Amino acid sequence: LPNITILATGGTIAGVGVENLVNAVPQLKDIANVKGEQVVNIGSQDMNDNVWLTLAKKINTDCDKTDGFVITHGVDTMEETAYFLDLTVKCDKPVVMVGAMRPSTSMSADGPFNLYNAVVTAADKASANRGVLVVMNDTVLDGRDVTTTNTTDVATFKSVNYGPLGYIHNGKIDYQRTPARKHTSDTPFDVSKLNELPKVGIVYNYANASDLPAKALVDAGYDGIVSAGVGNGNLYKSVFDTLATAAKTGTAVVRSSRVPTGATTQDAEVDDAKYGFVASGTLNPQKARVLLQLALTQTKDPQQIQQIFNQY
Amino acid sequence: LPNITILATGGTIAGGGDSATKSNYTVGKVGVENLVNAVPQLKDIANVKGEQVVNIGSQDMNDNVWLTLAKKINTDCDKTDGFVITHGVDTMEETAYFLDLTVKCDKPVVMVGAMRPSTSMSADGPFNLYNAVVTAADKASANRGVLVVMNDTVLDGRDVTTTNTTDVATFKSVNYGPLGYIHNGKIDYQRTPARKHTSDTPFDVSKLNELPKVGIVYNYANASDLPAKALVDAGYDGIVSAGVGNGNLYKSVFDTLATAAKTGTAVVRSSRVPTGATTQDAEVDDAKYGFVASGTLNPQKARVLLQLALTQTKDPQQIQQIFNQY
Amino acid sequence: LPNITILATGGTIAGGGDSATKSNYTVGKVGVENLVNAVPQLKDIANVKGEQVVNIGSQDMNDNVWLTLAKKINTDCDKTDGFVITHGVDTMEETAYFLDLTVKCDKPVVMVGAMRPSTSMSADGPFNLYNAVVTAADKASANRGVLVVMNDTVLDGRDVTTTNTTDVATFKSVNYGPLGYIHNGKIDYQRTPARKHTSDTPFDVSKLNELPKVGIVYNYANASDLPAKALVDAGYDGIVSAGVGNGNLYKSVFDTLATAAKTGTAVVRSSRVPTGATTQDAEVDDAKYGFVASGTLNPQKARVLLQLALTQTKDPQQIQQIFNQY
Amino acid sequence: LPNITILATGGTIAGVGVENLVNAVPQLKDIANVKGEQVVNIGSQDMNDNVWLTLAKKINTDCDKTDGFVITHGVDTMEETAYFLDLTVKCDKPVVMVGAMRPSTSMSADGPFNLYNAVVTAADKASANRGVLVVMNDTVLDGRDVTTTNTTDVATFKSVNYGPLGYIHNGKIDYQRTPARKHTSDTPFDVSKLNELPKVGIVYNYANASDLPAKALVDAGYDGIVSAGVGNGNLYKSVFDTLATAAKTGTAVVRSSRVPTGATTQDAEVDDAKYGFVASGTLNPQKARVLLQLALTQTKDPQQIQQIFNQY
Ligand SMILES: NC(=O)C[C@H](N)C(=O)O
Ligand SMILES: NC(=O)C[C@H](N)C(=O)O
Ligand SMILES: NC(=O)C[C@H](N)C(=O)O
Ligand SMILES: NC(=O)C[C@H](N)C(=O)O
Repeated sequence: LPNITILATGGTIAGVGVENLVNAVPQLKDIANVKGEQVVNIGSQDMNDNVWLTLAKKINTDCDKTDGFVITHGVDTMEETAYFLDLTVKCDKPVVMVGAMRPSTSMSADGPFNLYNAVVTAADKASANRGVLVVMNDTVLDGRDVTTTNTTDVATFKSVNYGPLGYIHNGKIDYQRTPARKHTSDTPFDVSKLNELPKVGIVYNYANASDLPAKALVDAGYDGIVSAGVGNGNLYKSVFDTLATAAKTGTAVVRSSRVPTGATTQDAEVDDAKYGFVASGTLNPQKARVLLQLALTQTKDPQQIQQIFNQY
Repeated sequence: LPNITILATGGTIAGGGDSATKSNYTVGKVGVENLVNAVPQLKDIANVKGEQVVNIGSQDMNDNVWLTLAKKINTDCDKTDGFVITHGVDTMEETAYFLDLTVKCDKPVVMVGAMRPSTSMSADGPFNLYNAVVTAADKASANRGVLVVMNDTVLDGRDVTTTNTTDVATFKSVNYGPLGYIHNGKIDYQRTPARKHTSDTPFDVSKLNELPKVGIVYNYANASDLPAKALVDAGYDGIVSAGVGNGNLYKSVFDTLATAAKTGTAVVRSSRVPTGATTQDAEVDDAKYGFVASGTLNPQKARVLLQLALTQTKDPQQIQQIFNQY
Repeated sequence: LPNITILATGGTIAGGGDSATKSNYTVGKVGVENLVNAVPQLKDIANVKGEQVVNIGSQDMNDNVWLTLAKKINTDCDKTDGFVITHGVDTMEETAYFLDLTVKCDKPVVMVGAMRPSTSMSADGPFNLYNAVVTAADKASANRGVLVVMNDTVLDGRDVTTTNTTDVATFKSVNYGPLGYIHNGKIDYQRTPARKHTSDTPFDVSKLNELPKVGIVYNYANASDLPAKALVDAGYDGIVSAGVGNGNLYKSVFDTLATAAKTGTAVVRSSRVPTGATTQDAEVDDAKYGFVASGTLNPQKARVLLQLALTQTKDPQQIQQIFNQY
Repeated sequence: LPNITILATGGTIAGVGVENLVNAVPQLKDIANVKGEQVVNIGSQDMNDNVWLTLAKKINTDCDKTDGFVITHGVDTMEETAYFLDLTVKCDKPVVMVGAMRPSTSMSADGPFNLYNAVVTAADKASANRGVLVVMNDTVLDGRDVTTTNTTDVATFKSVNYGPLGYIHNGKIDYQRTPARKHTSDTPFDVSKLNELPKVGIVYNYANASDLPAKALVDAGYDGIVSAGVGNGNLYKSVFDTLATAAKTGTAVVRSSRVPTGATTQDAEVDDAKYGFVASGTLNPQKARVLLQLALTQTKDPQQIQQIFNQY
């Protein structure tokens, strides 16, 4: 039976230490030797760069000691941690993230079977070499495209652009897809010696939007700003003016969208070359922030940033 | 054949590029007359009249165009049988809801856009506008609030949003579904919004020169509190949170918003999550902090309503009650 | 606390397997009392009473269970404040619509199922049933027709269907959306079905011992006409076509159905396509052949209505008019 | 510029010969040398085995004469032809199917740009080795999973289980996925010498369903029957009884579902080994019919049929 390490970070799946959780699902012993370590115990709305860094290091450092990783984490920023670990983890062994929408004590709590199926996925050899995974609602989702789609539904997690990698039925996975975008040990991002990441903020666009949020980030010397644009990554005029000024001033600018699916493209309404802006593609704003932070460890150059956004 | 007024505002529907097959295009360049004349069949369903109100990309929509549209619709109500408003897609969901809460005209107001410019191959704008006219002319379209018609579908202004960056099918009422489907110039209406709209709302914009100041702040891991603070220092009347999950906030964003709320800033919790209500009675004690839960309203839509709530009242429990009725 | 009657019929909600973590299970084995007692919190919201009506997999649902449910609900109307019906998922969409057209009780009838057996880990049945009771007890649930409650969502019997073979989230009203969302035992209703239901329909099953014979035939490339013919030779009163695309038929299926229609068999065009109306005025001249277009009704749902239409009339244009009002 | 062959079969995209169509889109000359041949001119509701066979042969025979194939076809059975060609085509060069929901003369007709983008996809070298494709509404969809989802919407075609392969913007495709299931020249199906296919019918399940359709197919000596089950491929009792009898009597039986997504699984309510039935997986009934017809050219054995359903 495979050796599987659970790294606990909190969330509503624990709404409680790694011990209790493991012990709540005695059927885990049917599929793996499960060992639990507590990294943190927080609601994922308070997820931060330091936790990210703790996790990337710990997985990379403990890779040879285990056959796989499950990370119990909150729902709220799961999609952001999944893609961070997707781009920084060097281990070629499965890393599977899982949470829950209802707590342990609620009617029809989703946590137990979620965990069961996260382990089935971490323990399956066919799960290797597909990047960092999220396993929720009987489904295996790549860490790049996965996002939460509904505020309360157990079925919230979806790969809303390119679809899931496979479905889990009766402790078995039929994989039919793997992400093409370069991930894990095919990426230049090496975070083993870093104690902090470049400062990247997100600003929202909408009608009559103020430029003040964007200005406060420029004023604070932020390394990057991600625009959550309207439509195909468009920007309200005040916001566009402030970011056209930040881009040439040592603040990288990534155009993403608040629209929940589809790529922000080049060649639409925004002359990106002319402003020194980067189009995020299908990366949603919080996702773009992950990749922007990590592109800034390698380079401050807009054109080389765009290339990274085109490859990872 | 009924009398329909097109109030044009721009958008990609009025967009042009130099090639039918390149994606590059510019917005707010083509006038209403060209739109009207690119749909030769409109004569069969209505006596159409265009007026260019502005000509912009909806990325640059703003309170003053809103005030201009509402007062214009309300003033001209008795000169026409219905309105179509051609408009960009990017903030269509915002304008549609603003109008849904402010038009007192009891004739259909139907917005419409296109995802491909008017120059492009298989441009979606021509049949979309045909279909917004059908809808505007249909007696059964009355008393449903303000509408958006795109891709053969009639959608209510409250729930409607854009779901994809390029897809002609982008416009969907993602929580409660469409009102009716359009086929052969006819509509099968199976729904009407329950929430109060139009002449059932207390909001009266007829003498308003401006709208209260409301900003939107985003939540994510390691979120800066600087955007929230910039809005607070500027004396904003309201702030909407685009929370994570069920309307949750990063600690530092939370702290800045709680303080603001004690000084009398209206603070609404919404969500960056694209479907589902930001609910009361979850991880935030709203009554403790003086916050308001947005319900199914996404952040840009909560802003519309919060701005309008702030013209009536500054009391958090009254703003809550408004966000439960409208 | 209101009085709620559970009428149990089986389903996976009443399903059991030998392991919590294997997928193998058997249906119609566990009685209503076990269901009720697996939701210890039901005492807080209603005085629940169970009656086992049958105990089957809904794969084996049939006209006689339909007639039994409708007459039972209609007879007992004044003994209770509402009904929950626990039922399999597989044909829930069919039973729900049959009831939606036949119940004359003006108290909520709410069906409910589960996608995992009651034995399984994180079984969905317990909270689903909790939530069908909330809904059945809610005054605002009245006058909406017959309902299905699953995965925190209240759905109308007409549009509701199962969209995935295993997903707990399978139940969706795919054309017109849900009626309301359930959170913390409360509902925000934003819609009601427009189509006529319950005490507004002419269908009266109270003295009926059986239902007219209606079969469903599938279309695909190279389709055999033998299924259509087997139904015609057996003297079926109606045949529903699960057409390709917008309700289109393979030539040989078409030919068999046209003939049947001239001899007085009712023939309804529906579609195997999972959303969108089978429309009039497309590639089939319905008036020419004496066929009826199903609208948004999928084939199994057109069957429900066709069977009921056939108790009133055999005239194709009257069957059309029924499929446009109900 | 690549050489691209358009094979015309009809449909509403031509609602008209291959000549007119090509000529309707003069911008085709920007991306390819386009040559058109007329195979048939029918509404795809009348698609049949003979057309399928004509197409598989013609593509396989003309492979070395061109750089790619676009097939203009009706919407109604596009998904069935795509998977047939997916499993029989031996050419390693792109085969792209396209149709339209509105005719040439309608407001905002979708045909012209649909065709434009089908050619962009047939002409792109990155499109090779992904199987038979369907390109509709700016999207590239694998032929196995693609299905029509709405009766009238231009956006009807979707890969509703595993998602699309890529999106087309400004004449370029960002591919992020490829089907894992074996296709084209990785399949044993060889149709070069066949003038007919095994007789396979489809029966529908629902409440109070008659066994007569199923019996009429057994009585006619059909090689296979596909059940469009309820839920996870369940069968009404009368239908179950008739098919339990056909399965041991020289009529292969495949359990599929009328439910528009998800796999029909083994290990649920139906003891498949015991009845000699095959679970279709994610193959919907009309799709299962394609694979069932072609599995019957190799074998009549239920257990070896199931294996093929597990691999292609
Ligand atoms: N269900 C959850 O996990 C929500 C919680 N706020 C978290 O993200 O930690
Ligand atoms: N499709 C569109 O109309 C997008 C455009 N930027 C607008 O909103 O004006
Ligand atoms: N999930 C379920 O309930 C499926 C079961 N076969 C039924 O419909 O009874
Ligand atoms: N739009 C279409 O292509 C429908 C037509 N009946 C066909 O499949 O040939």
